[PDB]
Formats: sequence, structure tokens, C-alpha cells
Amino acid sequence: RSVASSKLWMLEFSAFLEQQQDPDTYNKHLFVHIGQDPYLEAVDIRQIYDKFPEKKGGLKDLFERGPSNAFFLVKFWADLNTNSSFYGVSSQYESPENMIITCSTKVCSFGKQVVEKVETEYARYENGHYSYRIHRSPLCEYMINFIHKLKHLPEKYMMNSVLENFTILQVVTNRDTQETLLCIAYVFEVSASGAQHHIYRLVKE
Amino acid sequence: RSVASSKLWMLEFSAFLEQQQDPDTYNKHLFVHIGDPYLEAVDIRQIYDKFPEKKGGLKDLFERGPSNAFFLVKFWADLNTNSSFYGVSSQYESPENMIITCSTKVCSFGKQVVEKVETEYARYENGHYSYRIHRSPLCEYMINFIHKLKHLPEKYMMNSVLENFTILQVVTNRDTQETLLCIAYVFEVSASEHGAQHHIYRLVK
Ligand SMILES: NC(=O)c1ccc(OC(F)F)c(F)c1-c1c(Cl)c(F)cc2c1C[C@@](CN[C@H]1CC[C@H](O)CC1)(c1ccccc1)O2
Ligand SMILES: NC(=O)c1ccc(OC(F)F)c(F)c1-c1c(Cl)c(F)cc2c1C[C@@](CN[C@H]1CC[C@H](O)CC1)(c1ccccc1)O2
Ligand SMILES: C[C@@H](Sc1cc(Oc2ccc(C(F)(F)F)cc2Cl)ccc1Cl)C(=O)O
Ligand SMILES: C[C@@H](Sc1cc(Oc2ccc(C(F)(F)F)cc2Cl)ccc1Cl)C(=O)O
Repeated sequence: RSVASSKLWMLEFSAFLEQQQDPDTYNKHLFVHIGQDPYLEAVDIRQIYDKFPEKKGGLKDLFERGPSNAFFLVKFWADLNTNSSFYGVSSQYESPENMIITCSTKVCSFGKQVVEKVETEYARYENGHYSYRIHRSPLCEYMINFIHKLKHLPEKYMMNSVLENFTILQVVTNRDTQETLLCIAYVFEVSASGAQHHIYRLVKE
Repeated sequence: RSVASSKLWMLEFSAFLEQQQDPDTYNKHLFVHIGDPYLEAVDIRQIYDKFPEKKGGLKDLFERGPSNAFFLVKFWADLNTNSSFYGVSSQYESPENMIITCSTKVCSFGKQVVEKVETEYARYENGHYSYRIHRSPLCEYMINFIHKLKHLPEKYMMNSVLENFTILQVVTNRDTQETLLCIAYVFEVSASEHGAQHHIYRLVK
């Protein structure tokens, strides 16, 4: 129950490469994953502002409009050890309320948006709550190409150096009221362990 | 759009075995899968003795109707497969917002061995309503049955045993008790390089 505001909780997230060996055989590799004392440490949001878009509607504007307790930083250690392909993303959210949500994902390079994906999701009542599922949303070509470039680098420290300027900002809004339900800033390194993560609350002071 | 009455369409169905090699590596094998669209008809009296036949049995269900919700699926299962999860997934669509119940009866010699009943709620999707059964666990009877079938040295022996194995799936509107879909499944083992196969028929008379 880590990435959760008072209205929406992200239970699961994964980015993957699935390969069809034959009509009945598939192999799947997870690049990153979440959810496969719940106390979280805090990170001052001013430490990361220059790695995310910062004009009207940028991270600072979003954080200041609030609610600030919907803001999180996820550090990912991505697993790139992977040899008819489908690169996708899946995520699951739950809420006590029936809403229509919008998930906006901005891929950024040097703090500037390169691509934005916006998807609207409707609720399904399930086991006492409302559930929202983004199932096999295709990874953009920019990301697939970026993964291929990173794998051509001979050392993990070189991939980490390139990843230092790569970020993703995810903003989930209530479509009916336009309130921010969840906002997640993602930062990356390549794993030397498979995939790992660390979640923090974003605060100011 | 084959398995579809006027109120419910089953777009996809699959029964699978998923294996976790490591936290980021998964393998998936499909045993069976679905998804002019004309379908041939089969006289339902040909199959009555291979399904339960008391009050609420296949004949009672067919006679109550609507008869256009009744289908026979012949499956040629792919058993060529070497931390495991055996599941079933299915997806349905409907123009109406309903609370549905899916009852699946596994039968041996026309007699129920196990019944699984699950309730599904609608999700609004581009003008219509979708229903999803995602990774519903295969009962231990089925997993054990698959293991016994694989110990047989020849596919004709598996086919002889499978001649007395059937599954009846009934999807009902929980509130009105209307039969939305009723699918009778019969099995053989596939001998094709393409893996699993199926043939769908309408059940008539
Ligand atoms: N302003 C910042 O840089 C910053 C400040 C505070 C902070 O949180 C902390 F408070 F917890 C941050 F996460 C960042 C941040 C940001 Cl915004 C960024 F976009 C990329 C990025 C980092 C850290 C890092 C350093 N990875 C590099 C790898 C190259 C090596 O040469 C130095 C470290 C990372 C470390 C571990 C796992 C993933 C990523 O890559
Ligand atoms: N009453 C029946 O037998 C029957 C009548 C009509 C009919 O369909 C027609 F209307 F289209 C049926 F599908 C069945 C039926 C039933 Cl109800 C059953 F429960 C099992 C089963 C079959 C056919 C079969 C025959 N497989 C045997 C394997 C042993 C071999 O020796 C003969 C063929 C099968 C054939 C192909 C693919 C899957 C299964 O296994
Ligand atoms: C943009 C997505 S969202 C997303 C996608 C994610 O994938 C990756 C991010 C970085 C890497 C690499 F380390 F290699 F650089 C690899 C992957 Cl696979 C992770 C987190 C997020 Cl949030 C969408 O929605 O299309
Ligand atoms: C019981 C399920 S339903 C179901 C499950 C199905 O799986 C199989 C059926 C037969 C075989 C074998 F040929 F090997 F004998 C193998 C599998 Cl994997 C097929 C159709 C249906 Cl409808 C549930 O919902 O629990």
C-alpha cells in the first residue's frame, strides 16, 4: 500500500517485453515491477525539480496545487538482461470511489517532455473496491529504441550515466473534477543484482 | 464474433500454465485458446448424455432458452509443455450494464465433479460493457487430470480418456436469471505443429 493517496492506490505496475515463440508459447521479461510498517522515507521535491518539466502544469505547479500527499518518487533499478515481440506496460489501481480517471505519462530527457501518453480508465467494482486496469498499453517507439540503445553500451555504469537524464512523470487525475489523485516521478538506474525499486514520499521542507 | 448471443459475446478465452523462472522471467503455455462468421449447427440431443441432465441441466437450460445463446466448442488441446500457475482467462462484452455469474461444471461420464461459480461486474468500454475473468485458478482436479493425460504414451489414448470429459459453462444475468451464454466444451489432444485448435458450433433443436 505504498503508492497511495487518500483516493487512489497503485497496487501493481510493470514494464515488460513479451515474445511469442509459437501460437501457444510466450516468454516474458520484466524490466521494472511494483507489487508482483508501511512507512516511506521523504524526499524534498526541490531536489528533483530540474529533471522534470517545470512550466505551467509541470511538477512544481502540480505539487503546489496538491494534495501533496498524492506525490511520490520511485527509484527503479531496471533489469535489461533479456535476449514476434511486444513491449508493454501494465498497471492496476484501486479506490473506494467510482470515478473516471485519466493517466498522463510524460517521458522526459534532460527535464523536457519527449512524449506523452494519455489514457482514460473506467471503474470495475471488484471485491469491495473500484478497480482500474491499464492492461498491455504499448510502449512508445521512443522507449523501445531507447532500450535498444542502452543495451548496446558495453558497461552498466555507461547506461547509468545516460539514465541520469531520463525521467518519467505519471499524473493520474479524476476526469470529472480534474483533481490530482496520484503523481509519481520515476528515476532510473540499471540493476546489478533482477529489477529493484525504492519508493519515497515527495515533500517540501 | 462467434460465441455470441444477442446480450453477451465471449471475445477471448484461454487456459494456460505460467511458470516463473525468476522474479523477472516468465514462460506461458496455452492449452486451449479462442480469440462470413457463419457457424454450423449441431443437434443438442447428440451431446445430452455427456452433460448433467437433472433440473438445471443442459436440456432444461436449452428448453428455457434463448436457444441462440447455446454453443458447442470442440477443443484440440496442446499438452506439449515442460513456481507454476494454472489458470483460465476470458473476456466478454455486452451492450447492457449487468452483474453476471459464470458457472463452470467439470464433468466426468456426464456427472459433475467440480463447479466454479464467479460473479463479474461491468466496466464501461467505448459505448458498451466489458467483463473479465482474469487468471481464475484451475482446480486441482484439472491440474491432476492434465498430469495423468501426459503420462499416456500415445495421443489416441488421451483422446479415448477425454471422450468422457466435458465442461459446461453457463453465464447468467444474476438478477433476472437469463442465460446469456451457454457453452458445452469437448476435448481431444492436438496433433498439429500449430498447437491448439478449436471448432465452434451453434446448438439447435
Ligand atoms: N537531482 C537528482 O539527480 C536527484 C536528487 C535526489 C534524488 O532522490 C533522493 F533524494 F533519494 C534523486 F533520485 C535524483 C535523481 C533524479 Cl531527479 C534523476 F532524474 C535521475 C537520478 C537521480 C538519482 C539517480 C542517480 N544515478 C546516477 C547514475 C550515474 C552515476 O554516475 C551517478 C548516480 C538514481 C539513483 C538510484 C536509482 C535510480 C536513479 O539518477
Ligand atoms: N456424444 C458425443 O460423443 C458427441 C456427439 C457429437 C459431437 O459433435 C458433433 F455434433 F459435432 C461431439 F463433439 C460429441 C462429443 C462429446 Cl459430447 C464428448 F463429450 C466428447 C467428444 C465428443 C466428440 C469427441 C470425439 N473424440 C473421440 C476420441 C476417441 C476416439 O476413439 C473417437 C473420437 C471430440 C472430437 C473432436 C474434438 C473434440 C472432441 O469427443
Ligand atoms: C513510458 C511508459 S510508463 C513507464 C515505463 C517504464 O519502462 C521503462 C523505463 C526505463 C527503462 C530503462 F531503464 F531501460 F531506461 C526501461 C523501461 Cl521498460 C518504467 C516506468 C514507467 Cl511509469 C508508458 O506508459 O508507455
Ligand atoms: C475448468 C476451467 S474452464 C475450462 C478449462 C479448460 O482447460 C483445459 C481443459 C482440458 C484440458 C485437457 F485437454 F488437457 F484435458 C486442458 C485444459 Cl488446460 C478448457 C475449457 C474450459 Cl471452459 C475453470 O474455469 O476452472
